Amino acid sequence: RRLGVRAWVKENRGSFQPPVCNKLMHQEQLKVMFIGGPNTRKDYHIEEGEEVFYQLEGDMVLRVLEQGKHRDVVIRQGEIFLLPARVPHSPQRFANTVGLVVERRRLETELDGLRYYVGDTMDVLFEKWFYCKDLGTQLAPIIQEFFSSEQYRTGKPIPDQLLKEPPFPLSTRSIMEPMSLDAWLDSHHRELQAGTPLSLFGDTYETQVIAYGQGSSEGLRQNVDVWLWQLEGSSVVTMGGRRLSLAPDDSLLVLAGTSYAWERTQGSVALSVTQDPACKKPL
Ligand SMILES: [Zn+2]
Repeated sequence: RRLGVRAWVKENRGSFQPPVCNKLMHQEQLKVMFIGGPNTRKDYHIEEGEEVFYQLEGDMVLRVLEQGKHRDVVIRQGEIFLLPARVPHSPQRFANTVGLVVERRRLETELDGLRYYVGDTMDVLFEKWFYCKDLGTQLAPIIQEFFSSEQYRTGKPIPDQLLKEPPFPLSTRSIMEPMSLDAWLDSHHRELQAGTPLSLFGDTYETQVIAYGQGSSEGLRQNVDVWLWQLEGSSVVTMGGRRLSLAPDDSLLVLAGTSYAWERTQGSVALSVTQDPACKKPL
């Protein structure tokens, strides 16, 4: 069950380049995916859940539509960033890079969208909305459809092929600045090692990425998955009658409906990643 993150990336190296630049490490309630390049594109993904971006190897550019403006969000190696719900985003990836993206299984009620815009404007050229189960797989025919369309050929939209309005309001939020994960962890070393687990992004998001130093934790049975990633030092997770030693860079997925006990050593640093749909933000 324990997976060394860079060891898993090495074993699956060939997956992080064209034609399919991604491989899911975990694919149940929590989608833990690793993506490579090159992949330069104009499609904008829209979803009701949030997306955690971390650059393991090399840099990437996340193009976003923020408060009526086009913005390029540069995410450098070692940087972490959280995208809120319903923000249109277009990830740009380069050769020999590896990024981690964390997203969640959609609720039966949630719709995903894919949009292409007219030139550099906010006018929609082409769009398709769908119920997402396996994103990359469902996106491929929509993209092929776009490249075969009158819309792509002419650069002009077909009004009858556009929705009157999106199925939900698009985000009105200001987009955060990506931050160095290591710099953030070192700056909060005193609070972390005093036994205070800390949320990287706070309570205004559904997602909870929490940093832990030395201490004890009890994981209760939840209807959501939890991904643990040991960054520095070691810890021990007691789960399903087994004691699993997490060495530096080891990760463990705690499946929904499983309880655990976590014992972290002095000077150790680890993360937990949770995207509980019950924590979805209103408005
Ligand atoms: Zn996305």
